[PDB]
Amino acid sequence: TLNGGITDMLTELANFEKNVSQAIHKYNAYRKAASVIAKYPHKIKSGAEAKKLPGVGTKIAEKIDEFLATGKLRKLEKIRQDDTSSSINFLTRVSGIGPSAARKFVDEGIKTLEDLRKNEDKLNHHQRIGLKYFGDFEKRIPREEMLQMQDIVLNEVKKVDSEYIATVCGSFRRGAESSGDMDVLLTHPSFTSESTKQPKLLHQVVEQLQKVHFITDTLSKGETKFMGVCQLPSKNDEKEYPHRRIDIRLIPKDQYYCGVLYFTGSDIFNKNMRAHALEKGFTINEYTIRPLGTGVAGEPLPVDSEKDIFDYIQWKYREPKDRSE
DNA sequence: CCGACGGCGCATCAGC
DNA sequence: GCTGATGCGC
DNA sequence: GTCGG
Ligand SMILES: Nc1nc(=O)n([C@H]2C[C@H](O)[C@@H](COP(=O)(O)OP(=O)(O)OP(=O)(O)O)O2)cc1C=O
Ligand SMILES: [Ca+2]
Ligand SMILES: [Ca+2]
Ligand SMILES: [Cl-]
Ligand code: NA
Ligand code: NA
Repeated sequence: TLNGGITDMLTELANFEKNVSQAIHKYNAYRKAASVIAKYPHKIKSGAEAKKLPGVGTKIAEKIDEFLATGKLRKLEKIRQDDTSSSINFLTRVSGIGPSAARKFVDEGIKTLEDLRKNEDKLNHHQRIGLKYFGDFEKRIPREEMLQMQDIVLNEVKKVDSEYIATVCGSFRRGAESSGDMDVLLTHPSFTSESTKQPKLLHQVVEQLQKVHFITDTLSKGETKFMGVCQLPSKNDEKEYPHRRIDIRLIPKDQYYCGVLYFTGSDIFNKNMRAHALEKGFTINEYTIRPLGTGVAGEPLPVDSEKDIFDYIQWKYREPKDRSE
């Protein structure tokens, strides 16, 4: 963690711009700079040494100069003191409360955790579940627990239909020792880019996972994305495991590699790769890679591997463990 | 200097 | 009810 | 906030 101070500071500036300012491009800009600094294999000794990185320009260079000299950033010392900025930042930590709803609660005087618990009737369903598990969701999942969650998920899916393949992606597939939550990619041969030969393909799996008391709450559910809550079984006289966020994404079976690339991330890796893809005249989503001609997407190029996606844009292959940008 | 910034699923809302 | 925009999430 | 054209 050679430049942890700097990247914490940038992440905190990024969170401010997203949550308070509602400036999503400064948020991405700060997070890109944070990202490029975190992989820099030297202890940064000045801002001008940092401005040499792509994504670090003049404003951030000055902030890194200030931070190296004093150990803090007055722009951030002030944000920390503004009670309104601090209240809005706190409320966005509840899942389903975003920058707009956070600023709306503050106008009403709902600014603290006790205020939300007294005003549950002002929360939609997602927000209510986010409040319900606010502290559990703050906790990280050790890989050992993700391994048990994987075993349960894969075994329960095989009981529904042995032709399902479920793949755990996200930071787990990149090899992190701990994860924010669980992300499961789901395929079945009945669902392709050409046909849906069976309805309820995601519902049945969700239903089955609810039946064994693994999934405990539904934040949102449609025909290809589930977002909810799960929890490992505990033993006799044992404290319960914290409840965990789980996302299941059903993806057409012939689009697996584009989906698994998407769902392995990281989010910033996906941003840099899809940005670079544009520069090479392609567009990438979780289904296909397509050429650009007028700037309009052409037809899906053939993809047989994650590597074929990298090839098209003239990137050497990067294993999942080296995509934690 | 300036346009452009990755791409999309689900929930909710306005307007018809 | 649908359609498109907005909010919030991955 | 940053950057390539
Ligand atoms: N904006 C995003 N764009 C993306 O393409 N994604 C893709 C890439 C991610 O890896 C994956 C899962 O999302 P998650 O939020 O779970 O990220 P993880 O990488 O798994 O990190 P932890 O769970 O905190 O360990 O979805 C996520 C975004 C979220 O902000
Ligand atoms: Ca995750
Ligand atoms: Ca997730
Ligand atoms: Cl597509
Ligand atoms: Na730079
Ligand atoms: Na939130």
